[PDB]
Amino acid sequence: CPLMVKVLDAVRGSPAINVAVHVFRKAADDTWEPFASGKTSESGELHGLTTEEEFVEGIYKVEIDTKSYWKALGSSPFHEHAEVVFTANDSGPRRYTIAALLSPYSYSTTAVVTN
Amino acid sequence: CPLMVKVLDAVRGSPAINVAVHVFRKAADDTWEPFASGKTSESGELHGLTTEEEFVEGIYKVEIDTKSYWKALGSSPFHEHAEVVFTANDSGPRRYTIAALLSPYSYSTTAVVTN
Amino acid sequence: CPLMVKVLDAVRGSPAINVAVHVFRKAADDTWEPFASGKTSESGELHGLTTEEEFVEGIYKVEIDTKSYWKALGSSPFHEHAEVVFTANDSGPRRYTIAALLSPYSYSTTAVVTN
Amino acid sequence: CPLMVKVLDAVRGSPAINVAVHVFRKAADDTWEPFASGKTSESGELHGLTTEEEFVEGIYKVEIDTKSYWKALGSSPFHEHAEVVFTANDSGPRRYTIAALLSPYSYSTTAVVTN
Repeated sequence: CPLMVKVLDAVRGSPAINVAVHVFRKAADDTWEPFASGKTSESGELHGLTTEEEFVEGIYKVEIDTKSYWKALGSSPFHEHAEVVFTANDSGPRRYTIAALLSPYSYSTTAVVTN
Repeated sequence: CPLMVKVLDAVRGSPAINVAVHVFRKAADDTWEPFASGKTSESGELHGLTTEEEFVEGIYKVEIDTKSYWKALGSSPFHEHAEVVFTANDSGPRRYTIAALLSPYSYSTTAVVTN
Repeated sequence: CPLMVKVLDAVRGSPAINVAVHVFRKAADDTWEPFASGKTSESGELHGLTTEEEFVEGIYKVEIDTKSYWKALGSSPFHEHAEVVFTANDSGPRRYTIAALLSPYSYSTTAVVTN
Repeated sequence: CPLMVKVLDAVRGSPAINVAVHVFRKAADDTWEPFASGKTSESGELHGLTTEEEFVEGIYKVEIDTKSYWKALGSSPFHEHAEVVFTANDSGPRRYTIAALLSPYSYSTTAVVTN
């Protein structure tokens, strides 16, 4: 499992459960082509997205699409979408973990690359 | 000024200077149309991107080109850029400030929305 | 103004107003001595905490009372406060801005240091 | 294992290995008494800090003390110390995970409370 995604909720202090996550890979014409996707588990994780053979070097984008996730106050609803764009590089560690922390008007993301 | 961007560098503890910023607006056909762009000043701020008349209701994408910034400082960053998608002026005209905090393998973006 | 504090609210997308802030300086006997305190303005900023003469070299602790802030808004936060310890003016006098971003179960603090 | 701590490095994109972490519990006289401590593992985690019987309600502080951790540039070295103060509450989930993301002039922390 070369690519793992973990989503957390900064308002509730818990994993972000059952949230849709999409991964795209950039094509020669600069178009974003679907690569893998799924919904986070009860631990806020998404495993089995891809395989070592399929996850080659290139530019990828991880989009997190929350829907009716906050269900709370919010004058001027932001409808925020985390959009994490990175380059997969073979010259570094092989395992990638993309973590995202969500709030109504903010988000933070970190990459943990290991072997 | 209805749309401003401020960027900070967490490694050097300073404003992020001369960072390129691109703003897009989603079109009817679902494609991203260029809206405005510029570069941060010595204070890490970018003003004058648009006007009240031009900044209509819609879905916007703010892309901060962090890879170029880190590389210009001799670092090898993980992300291509720091990006956030949101809906603006859906409850009437508002002033938006997108504040970003950058590190080589992590970043955060927050929106300050006022009347 | 050599020491300023700015606080933002990630749930409401606005400055954090009327937040109490306490600053301490470590004494010779290893205890924390009160240094300065105040509350953020309508812009979420706190100026005039100290002067160049009073802000000597040392180890400082900035405590932002986030529990009181969240509770005053009807929320039940996780942390007692947002705190950070650092060494100031160890390379000569500098201007410091401590910027904090708050959510009920998470927070971040960053320092902008200029000449 | 009611209390777990995970530390990440935002500059290197990896777990923060072999870093000293201290946990204190506030006493009646408002003094901070040592409670548990250790050094992070190769996964940046610290398990076995305490037991369900020992981890009672109260105010706790998690201090992260990095030493010669950055070993890089840094005019006006911040010598930052993450200080996470929270109240353990029995009316909520039983398992606590305190996560911290470190940078030279900034840090972020989040609490994930589950059952």
